[PDB]
Amino acid sequence: SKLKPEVVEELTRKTYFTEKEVQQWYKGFIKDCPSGQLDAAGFQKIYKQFFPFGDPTKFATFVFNVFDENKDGRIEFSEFIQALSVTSRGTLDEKLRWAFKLYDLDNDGYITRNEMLDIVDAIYQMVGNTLPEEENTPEKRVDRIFAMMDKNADGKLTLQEFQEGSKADPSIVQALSLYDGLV
Ligand SMILES: [Ca+2]
Ligand SMILES: [Ca+2]
Ligand SMILES: [Ca+2]
Ligand code: NA
Repeated sequence: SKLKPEVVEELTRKTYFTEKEVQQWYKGFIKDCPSGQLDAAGFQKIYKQFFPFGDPTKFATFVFNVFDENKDGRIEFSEFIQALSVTSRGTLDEKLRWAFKLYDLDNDGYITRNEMLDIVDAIYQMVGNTLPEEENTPEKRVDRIFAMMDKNADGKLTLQEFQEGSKADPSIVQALSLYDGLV
């Protein structure tokens, strides 16, 4: 199955991929999702493929919701390739804007402790028996992040607090500096 020329052209101009790369990703996408419409269950499936033994089910749902840009309940190829482009090849600022969207569950422009607790709980569930005290619970992790990033101590992180606090921490910068998962 191949992408219509005018479609690959558009997706090439909107992502950090070449035309060949867009075509290769379309083929992988379809081999796995012949309908071209990825549902949350088949998304959760794929994360298990990458992260067996743990329980990525909740984290996969949160990630699915960011991929599902128009909030229609399915991931189509245009959403898939754009989310891949930013998460794997975006600049630091673009990656941090995308991560903010992940944590901001209700899309109101802030990340609250509870929202972040929900995501970090979900991450801890995914990894699990795959840590130091001071960071052995999602609660301790969220406390550390808010200590570092919540500059006006109001229990919320704005985009700018999240971006600057992330750029201050070398481990985070290291995680966001990957290109295709390689630095
Ligand atoms: Ca969608
Ligand atoms: Ca929010
Ligand atoms: Ca704040
Ligand atoms: Na291009």
